[PDB]
Amino acid sequence: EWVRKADRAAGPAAVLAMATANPSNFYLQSDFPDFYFRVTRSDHMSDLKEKFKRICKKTTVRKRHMILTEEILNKNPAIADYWSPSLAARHDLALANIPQLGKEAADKAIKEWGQPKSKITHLVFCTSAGVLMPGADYQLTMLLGLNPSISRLMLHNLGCYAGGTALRVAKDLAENNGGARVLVVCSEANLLFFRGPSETHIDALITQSLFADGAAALIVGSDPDLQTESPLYELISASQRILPESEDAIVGRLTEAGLVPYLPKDIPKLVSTNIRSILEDALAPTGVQDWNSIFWIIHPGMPAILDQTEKLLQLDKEKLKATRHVLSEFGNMFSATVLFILDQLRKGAVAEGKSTTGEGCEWGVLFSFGPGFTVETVLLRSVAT
Amino acid sequence: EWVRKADRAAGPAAVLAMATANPSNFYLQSDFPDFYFRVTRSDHMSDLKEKFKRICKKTTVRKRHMILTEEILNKNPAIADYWSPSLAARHDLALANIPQLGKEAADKAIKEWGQPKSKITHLVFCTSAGVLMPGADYQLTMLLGLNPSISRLMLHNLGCYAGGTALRVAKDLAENNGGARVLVVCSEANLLFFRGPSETHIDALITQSLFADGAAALIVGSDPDLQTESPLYELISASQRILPESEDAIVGRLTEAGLVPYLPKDIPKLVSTNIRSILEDALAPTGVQDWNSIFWIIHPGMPAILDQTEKLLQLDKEKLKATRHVLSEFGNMFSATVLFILDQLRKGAVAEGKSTTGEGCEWGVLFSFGPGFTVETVLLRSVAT
Repeated sequence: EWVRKADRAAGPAAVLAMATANPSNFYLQSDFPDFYFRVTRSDHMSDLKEKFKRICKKTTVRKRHMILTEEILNKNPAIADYWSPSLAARHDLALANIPQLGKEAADKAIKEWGQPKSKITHLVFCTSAGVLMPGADYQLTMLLGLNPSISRLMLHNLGCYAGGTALRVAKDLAENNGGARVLVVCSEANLLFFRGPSETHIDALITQSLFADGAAALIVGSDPDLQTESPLYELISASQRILPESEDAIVGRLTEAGLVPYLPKDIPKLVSTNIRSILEDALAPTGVQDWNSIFWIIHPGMPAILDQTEKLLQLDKEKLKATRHVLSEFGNMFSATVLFILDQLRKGAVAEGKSTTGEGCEWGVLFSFGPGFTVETVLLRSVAT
Repeated sequence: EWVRKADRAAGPAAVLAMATANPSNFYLQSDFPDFYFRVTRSDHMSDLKEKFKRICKKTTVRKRHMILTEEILNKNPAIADYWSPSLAARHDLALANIPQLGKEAADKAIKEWGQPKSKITHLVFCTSAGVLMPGADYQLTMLLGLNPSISRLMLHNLGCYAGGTALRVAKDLAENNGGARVLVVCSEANLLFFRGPSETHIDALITQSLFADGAAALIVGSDPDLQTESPLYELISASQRILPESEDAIVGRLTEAGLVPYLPKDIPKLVSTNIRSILEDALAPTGVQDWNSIFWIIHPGMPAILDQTEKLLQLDKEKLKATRHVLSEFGNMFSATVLFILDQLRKGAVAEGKSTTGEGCEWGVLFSFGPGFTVETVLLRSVAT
């Protein structure tokens, strides 16, 4: 069967531009334990400091960018406390930083896109760094001077899987509206999760070794004008799933002291048990049987999950090179991380001179996860270079 | 031009079922000032009590349903304080009430729909009553036993306009996915806004006279099976807009004591200045020139806006009957209110025996507003009864 266009778009949603941004301030992971235990004014609990240095090394993280400097923490000592009333102070930092960080990435993505920002018709904006009313989707619309009649979707506090959510949402917006151009911005920071240490709570300590700050911006649209627009990826399918027997695996309670995490269940084992059937469900319409003929983007929120997935599917240990690079160079930037990885993978494909934006492969899978236990899966199709 | 279906849907998104729910506990507005100033243990500030009784009368509200009973407030005295650390306690109440309230409305809407809940493929869930990780979208999916692979969109703290946002989102989900059935649930409560009085802050006092609790649930899908499904409305267009010169008109800061509002600009004057051009922009593809030949749903967050819009467009004073009924009987239930009004309008059209679900008219406009200053506009088309 066939129907007229009317107002809808013909082809699948395509990623037409991507860019990233980070706060200028960064910390090297080798220096972080000394800095962390100093500024949280917690040098005495030396056994925990030794635990943190062991934890920090096995993250395989090299540096992380952070809004929170020593001076800012000194002007907001409640943030450095393990648990003190500090939500308003964190949200004042989110208001001064999160939309601005999203604008730095968006400006670069619009620069690569090359079209007037007046053609942007939708904005999807995700952050777990601060609940603002009006949201950072509004603040960005004002800072960027986007059209006042843009269709916005503000996604607060979905957690680490919201990178895939943002693509899943943009896919339906672009494909159902002719001429629609969707600005996608995940702007993330540890502003709600940062806190001092306590031997009573080690879940919080592990999160202090990984979470970092950064923004990723994308332009998504269907039916590209192939003269002025150059697609990088095609969004072919996008799905969400709650894993069986995963109740309360990842829980973040928003309190007077910010976001406090809770992680009872063994997350690597949940992913390992379910990863294969999810992936071959996503690959079902492609005709791919060898898992090494596709490109890969896995949310590196737990580095062990990269290792066990690599060995379980017997991946070529260069398949996750882009994923491990972003992890090492930036840490876990919440929902932005998998879009950082999509960008690094694109740049490395161009750099090393492969035939496709997907490192020489045609098909690729993007896989992120978070509270639920929730998995977002996106099937991507590369573009010849 | 024409394209094949593939996986997309043919026709416009239609509302196929709606239902509402409220907490059992309610307060009559005539009794509220005495109850409010007693339980906030603020009887001494008698001048403010007289202000509150004047404010409460001109709301035209008769009763409001509230999770917060006298006993619950007594077990959480920080909530009754004007400004005390109480976010965790409010969020514990949201976890015990908001998904459950959404399930009461959803069950009724699924009952009217008549199809197996296994055919629900998407869930859109809006609330400003509590930021939960995982969200109330997840909790509802578990309580309802919906498919683990449902595509969810959790919308936290958009404010009062999220009723139109939820329809705008559901429209693209239903129209771009063949066979998709979208459960839409706005479950709202004053859990983050309730607090005691302070003569220093009268914006907070006015909000205490209007905000109330309730949930609305809808089934939205394109291409109805006209044997087993009966459309109630068609979602023809859905747009969002930031009003000019409205910076910081409605602001809600999420603090250690919950949500505190701030309302400097004159909201009735912003709406009055812009209402007509927005409405005739929405009506542009219909061919309607007389504003009394369409049915009406206006978010009654400020009752004065109903009066000034009525007189500005010289409406028949029965056009807003459904809108004023929900206001009087339930108060301002945040994003759920305009869906309550859509339901009341449908029921009254059937009751009084009109020819269309839109009170005998063909076209109708749904109009809600919130932080931005943001306006959501939905063009609806009724169905013969």
